[PDB]
Amino acid sequence: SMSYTWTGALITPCAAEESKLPINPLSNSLLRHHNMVYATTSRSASLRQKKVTFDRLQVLDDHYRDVLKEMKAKASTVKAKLLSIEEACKLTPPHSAKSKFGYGAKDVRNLSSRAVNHIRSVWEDLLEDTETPIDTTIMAKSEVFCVQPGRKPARLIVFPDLGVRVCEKMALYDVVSTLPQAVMGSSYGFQYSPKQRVEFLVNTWKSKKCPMGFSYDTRCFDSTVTESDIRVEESIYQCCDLAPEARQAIRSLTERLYIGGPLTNSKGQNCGYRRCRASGVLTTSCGNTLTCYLKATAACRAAKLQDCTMLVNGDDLVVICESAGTQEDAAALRAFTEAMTRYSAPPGDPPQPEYDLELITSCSSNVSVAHDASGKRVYYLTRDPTTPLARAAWETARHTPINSWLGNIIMYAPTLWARMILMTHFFSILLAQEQLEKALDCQIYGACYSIEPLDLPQIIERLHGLSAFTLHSYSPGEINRVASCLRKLGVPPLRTWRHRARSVRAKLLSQGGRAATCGRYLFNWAVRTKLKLTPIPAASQLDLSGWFVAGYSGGDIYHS
Ligand SMILES: NC(=O)c1cccc(Oc2ccc3c(c2)c(=O)ncn3Cc2c(F)cc(F)cc2F)c1C(F)(F)F
Ligand SMILES: [Mg+2]
Repeated sequence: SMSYTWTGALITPCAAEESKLPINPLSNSLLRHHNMVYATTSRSASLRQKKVTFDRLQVLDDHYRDVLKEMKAKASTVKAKLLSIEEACKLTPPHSAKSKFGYGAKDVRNLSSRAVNHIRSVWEDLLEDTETPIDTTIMAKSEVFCVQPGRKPARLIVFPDLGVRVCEKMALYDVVSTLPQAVMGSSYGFQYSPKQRVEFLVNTWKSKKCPMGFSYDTRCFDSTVTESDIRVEESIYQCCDLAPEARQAIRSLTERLYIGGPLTNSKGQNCGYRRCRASGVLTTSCGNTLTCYLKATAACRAAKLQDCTMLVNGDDLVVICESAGTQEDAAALRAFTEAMTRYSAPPGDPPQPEYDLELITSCSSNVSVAHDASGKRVYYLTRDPTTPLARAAWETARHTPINSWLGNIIMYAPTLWARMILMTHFFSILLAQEQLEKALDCQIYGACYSIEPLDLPQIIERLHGLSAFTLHSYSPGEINRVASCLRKLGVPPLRTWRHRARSVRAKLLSQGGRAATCGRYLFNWAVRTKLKLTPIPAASQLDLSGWFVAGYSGGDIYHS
């Protein structure tokens, strides 16, 4: 069927949309070519709609069914708990979109009588009505990027009302938080911190006689998800031990929301119908991961690829297997794509066989290689720094809800660019404004987390280890990329940052306390007479468990 059907009503913005990087003194410090940075707006919605709208072709086979059963079998071991209204309410981000029924996230988190009362009726309605399509809002997503030799048309997010969202959590939070791992095991990507992901990719790579890997980019995965895919996804959830009300809720949510439903713009106009995966629901991440995993695993058997290890993060897929030879691999890969195309997962860019782990891009990142104080090779996760930097500038010139830069510093603490540029730039600003103590919100695998800048040293050592503060001698490949990026964006070169870091480090050291700790560990690369960095006491006191359990992008989740 058609992924989408449009009435003609436009995807409207519910507020003024900013698309250009303002000429700000502070942003200008980080990057000079401000005209290269842009934010997508609803003005590009039609370009997207045309890209995501098409008929889906899907032919299933024996391999798909075999793998599906294997998956359900693991699923049968899961026992999911039905969250309470209070629990699910406590998971709602403070900035979440208000309900059109007289309340907002604030009232939800405060267990406001009005909110709760409405959440109850919505739930009661899910238990009674198994058919009525639940309404959803469609908005153009506002994201920041750098221009390219044109521009990316805004992505379209689709999400139901606040009430329904709390209800999703009640019935499915525990499930989407535990089922993926139980089913895919080591292959489930959101369970790993950046360090563990590299570990897994490196060990997996070395477990092959002669490794061959490739990333598989599905063309607009969300609109390639069929009603069949979503029901198959429910059949997997249905294998869990569920409370009676949770089973019905899931059965209803599937038919009324997850498989499709009416689309409404910000003005209340009927935009069209959706027959594919909505981006703004709680099951989006789990569902896509399961679907991507299922199709890929069946495609591997069908394609004759040997000993295929999957690492799946939602629609993002990486595959590592036993090479069978250059020509045999090219053939096998093409066969893999045909199987995937039949499973309704056509490729965007044709996949290419890789024989060098550092050449595979998954989750926009890749495994590189540097050295620690001792001088031994240390693997770590990195990526092209264009977008992170572009967004850093943006978030520097404008008050933005989520600070992707803070999230990038954490996820990419050991990289050349995050340490040399992100930490320097931001700490410098925070110190100049005396905000080193204000906690900031950021995201990790979709979930919102409140973090204090001064705590970064602990978090980094904990997530990455001490080597993140001593890495050096990066690969020529990683260096070239950072170099080109800076050249392209008009970002000051190494020397400029070192001088700035040397200044910040000193200023932080003079403040003592946690700030001094920031200056000693974060900026140890700036000095000649380096300090002897030892494990930070409070690092062992840290509990970053809930940080890397599952993916929640689009799920509207907040881990307090
Ligand atoms: N084009 C440039 O501006 C430019 C010019 C010369 C070199 C260069 O790469 C660099 C810069 C510093 C480097 C290395 C490579 C390295 O391999 N090994 C060590 N240091 C010191 C260093 C470090 F260990 C970590 C850190 F967090 C900042 C640092 F300073 C660059 C760049 F953009 F970083 F890629
Ligand atoms: Mg974990």
